[PDB]
Amino acid sequence: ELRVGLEESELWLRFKELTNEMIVTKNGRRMFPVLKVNVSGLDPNAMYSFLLDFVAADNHRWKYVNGEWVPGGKPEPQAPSCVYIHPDSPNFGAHWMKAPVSFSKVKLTNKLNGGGQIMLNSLHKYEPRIHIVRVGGPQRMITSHCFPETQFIAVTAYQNEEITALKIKYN
Ligand SMILES: CNC(=O)c1cccc2cc[nH]c12
Repeated sequence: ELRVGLEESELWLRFKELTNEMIVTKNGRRMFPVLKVNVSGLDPNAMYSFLLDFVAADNHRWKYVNGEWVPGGKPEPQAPSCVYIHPDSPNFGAHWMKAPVSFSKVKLTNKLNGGGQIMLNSLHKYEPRIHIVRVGGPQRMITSHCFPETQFIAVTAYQNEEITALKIKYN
């Protein structure tokens, strides 16, 4: 089997416990913490592209009320984010397996934007997800992995100061 783990899941779990928030901006704000993925069971000599995207974990708009997050009362079906291609893509099994795969450069925006940046729906909750796409071979293949530990709400500003505190402590 191809095996796909989360690096620094303990760091991530400290945020999940509080309800994680990622800042989103006109031009795009990078993520903290950064999604880092351990990957074994690739073909060292095969070709893979690493895709990242962001599934609306539910169909609700969220709001900060009496110091806690709660869902609105009007679900819209959510489209998944556009895909961000890891820049080491495409690359050999052995590249992706030799060190953790960092998506340190992904930028999250809330605006109708040019390129690079991934536009998210403000105040919706997102599950990060990666697609390992085997390329070059005669048969294209996809393996997808979601990361519950890395769930967050897209915010223009931090609401829970406890999150802000953690973001500065571990940055
Ligand atoms: C119903 N609308 C949407 O699903 C939507 C809106 C704005 C940004 C994103 C990113 C992914 N989906 C989005």
